[PDB]
Amino acid sequence: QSIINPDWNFEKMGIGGLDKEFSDIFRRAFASRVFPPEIVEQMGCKHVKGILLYGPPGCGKTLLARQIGKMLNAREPKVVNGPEILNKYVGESEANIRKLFADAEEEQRRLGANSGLHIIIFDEIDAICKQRGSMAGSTGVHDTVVNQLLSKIDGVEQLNNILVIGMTNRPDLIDEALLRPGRLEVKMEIGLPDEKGRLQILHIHTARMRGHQLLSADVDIKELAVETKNFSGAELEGLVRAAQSTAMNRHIKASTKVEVDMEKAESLQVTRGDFLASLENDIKPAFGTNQEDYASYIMNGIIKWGDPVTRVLDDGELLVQQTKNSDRTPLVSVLLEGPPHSGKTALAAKIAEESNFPFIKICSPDKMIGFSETAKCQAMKKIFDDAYKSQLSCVVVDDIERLLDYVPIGPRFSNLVLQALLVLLKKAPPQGRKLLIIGTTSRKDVLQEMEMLNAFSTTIHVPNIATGEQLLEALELLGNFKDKERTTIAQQVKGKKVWIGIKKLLMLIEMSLQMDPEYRVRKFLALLREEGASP
Amino acid sequence: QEDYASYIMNGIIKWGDPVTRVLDDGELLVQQTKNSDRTPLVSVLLEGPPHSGKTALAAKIAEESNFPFIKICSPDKMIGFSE
Amino acid sequence: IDAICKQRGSMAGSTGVHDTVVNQLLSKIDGVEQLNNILVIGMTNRPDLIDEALLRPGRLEVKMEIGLPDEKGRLQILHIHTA
Ligand SMILES: Nc1ncnc2c1ncn2[C@@H]1O[C@H](COP(=O)(O)OP(=O)(O)OP(=O)(O)O)[C@@H](O)[C@H]1O
Ligand SMILES: Nc1ncnc2c1ncn2[C@@H]1O[C@H](COP(=O)(O)OP(=O)(O)OP(=O)(O)O)[C@@H](O)[C@H]1O
Ligand SMILES: Nc1ncnc2c1ncn2[C@@H]1O[C@H](COP(=O)(O)OP(=O)(O)OP(=O)(O)O)[C@@H](O)[C@H]1O
Repeated sequence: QSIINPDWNFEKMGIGGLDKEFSDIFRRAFASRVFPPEIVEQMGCKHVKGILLYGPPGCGKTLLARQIGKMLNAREPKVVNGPEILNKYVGESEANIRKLFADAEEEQRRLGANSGLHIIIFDEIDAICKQRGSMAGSTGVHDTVVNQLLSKIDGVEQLNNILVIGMTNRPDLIDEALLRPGRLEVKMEIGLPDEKGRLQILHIHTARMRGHQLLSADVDIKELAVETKNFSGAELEGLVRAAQSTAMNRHIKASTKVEVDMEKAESLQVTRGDFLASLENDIKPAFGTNQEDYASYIMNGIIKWGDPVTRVLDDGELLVQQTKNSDRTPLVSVLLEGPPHSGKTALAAKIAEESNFPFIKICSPDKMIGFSETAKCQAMKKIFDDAYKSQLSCVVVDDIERLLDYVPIGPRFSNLVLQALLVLLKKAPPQGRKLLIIGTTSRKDVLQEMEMLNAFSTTIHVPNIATGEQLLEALELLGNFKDKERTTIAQQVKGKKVWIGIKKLLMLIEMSLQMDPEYRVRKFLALLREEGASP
Repeated sequence: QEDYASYIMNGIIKWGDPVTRVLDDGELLVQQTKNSDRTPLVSVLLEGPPHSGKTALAAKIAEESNFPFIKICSPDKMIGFSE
Repeated sequence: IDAICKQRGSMAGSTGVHDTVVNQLLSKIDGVEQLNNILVIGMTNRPDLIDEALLRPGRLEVKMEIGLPDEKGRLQILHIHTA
């Protein structure tokens, strides 16, 4: 009797974007159980009896496990859902574990080489397979169970009709001894799909629904696939479900009571509008970008009041192009510096947005109020680790000076964060990927003295307003003072020089605007004069 | 109103122009924060020689704000607290 | 053997049976009575955690340390498996 079911077919499986992993798993697990036993005996080998999987949440682990379990024409697979074998009475946990393998042992001793096949699923293997303490005083809560499992999987007796599978999210906590090639040999990683993977996933989760004419011709599947970038597997299904629900909700109503129409429900259709709506406000990707942060950092937009803003943007674009289409330098960093209130964070955010990378994350101290240095180091480590799971990335560090906890008195600061950032600004990403880091600051000399400028590859300068003409141009662009007052103000500022940042100009304008209609110009001039220059 | 009754122990007496000047500059900031849209956050710092009566004027300005939420954070409710 | 045999006076969390087990094994392996047809073999990954009283001469004398082979060993290992 063949191991595989007579009618099994790959297309019925319903899996997309994991062809290579499935092929390798098949090759390493089942290839030896397909040809007649004579050749297998001649080669004198033993079948593998272990598998493992891991990855980030929502990638299709349980689905693959269940599919592989169903793919075999044998007994019904057992199941264990995390700590479901623990017990309070002494020694019962080990007896429970042993009970699982009794059937396989009996089968082997009875029928020998023609025995059947059995499967098991230690789902959440991490729950009861933590590393042994290996030290007196650190007795583990679950140690006898681990020892019993290790003994049974490969002990004084041999078995060749078993197969174990595991799934977890922390592959670095499993006991070391349980990962040698004799017990758990084949282990694979499940990652985020690619464009073709997303297309396949959307196609599989739509084929059926197209059977009964439930799709208008306005749905361009290729456009929908290309639009959604770096989406986990589950989120595509979530989007489709939400779109279907919102499309169906229009025919139904309720409010005071509940009722349903019967003359319109037979012409149900789903169009691209509902899809768009939901895509916008329904599913919030986890490894992507959203306009909320940009709206929070670009609150007042960007205005081209002179030449430097264009040069800065061009330099940013050049750096982005270099990192994107280069291979000898997979790590380039740029440091933005300038006087206070010069408006430097907004330019960084604009560059990051316009870069058009799949993944963008902003690490700012706003979310770390009152933390201890250990928490800050952990957060930075987590963010940088997360940034290592994409073919293109970009990270922005905001207000470095406030991150180091600097204070001129003493001076004082936190050394651990500085050491972590210094080590973390030279760690090349995993081979075959790219990265880009953009920083900001308001005190260049301090960093130059702490021996930090040898870690950054370049540097840009963001100046202030330098001449009355640029101030007048900015005022006109904002559109607050009209021509009549513009002439009077210009007649004054034109014959001198100014030194102010745009943010301070906005605040000054706002403060001035609160006075009487015909007293605004005088107070504005007085405030501008009192501001001073202080070169 | 208990907090205001506590931090203002003897009311306010106008002994000269500076009191009027301060109370008139406070309302300007209040109106700016209430009517503006390009600046949702505004801050002001009061300073003067010791024993000049700053807290009283601050409390009076806050009360005259007429805002629907006024909480005063003082250092006398955390005696013995750690950082 | 490490699972059952540990240093006496450590695992005291409702230890209904563990120290009694180890004491009984100590007594049985070599007590007032003597035998001449018993042979005890033990495999462990943590040599330094076993009880010293079980390491005395007459109970467990032979102690061998299995290590990684060398080039010659690798040669023999790969020759045996492919014959
Ligand atoms: N390639 C895929 N094609 C279709 N559906 C997929 C795919 N990958 C994952 N899924 C979806 O995964 C869902 C089941 O959740 P899943 O088992 O993937 O979560 P998980 O990764 O196991 O999460 P956890 O981290 O908690 O273990 C199903 O709805 C299934 O449609
Ligand atoms: N053309 C422009 N260039 C720069 N900033 C602009 C421009 N137009 C408007 N702005 C405003 O300038 C503000 C400057 O940003 P932000 O408030 O972070 O100040 P900053 O001076 O960069 O920071 P810091 O106070 O840390 O020195 C941005 O919020 C943006 O709204
Ligand atoms: N017009 C006034 N302006 C200010 N304070 C006044 C006025 N009239 C009376 N006072 C009294 O001033 C006192 C000031 O008390 P408070 O402890 O707040 O002083 P302070 O000088 O602001 O504080 P500190 O002692 O911390 O320097 C109030 O108790 C109030 O009784």
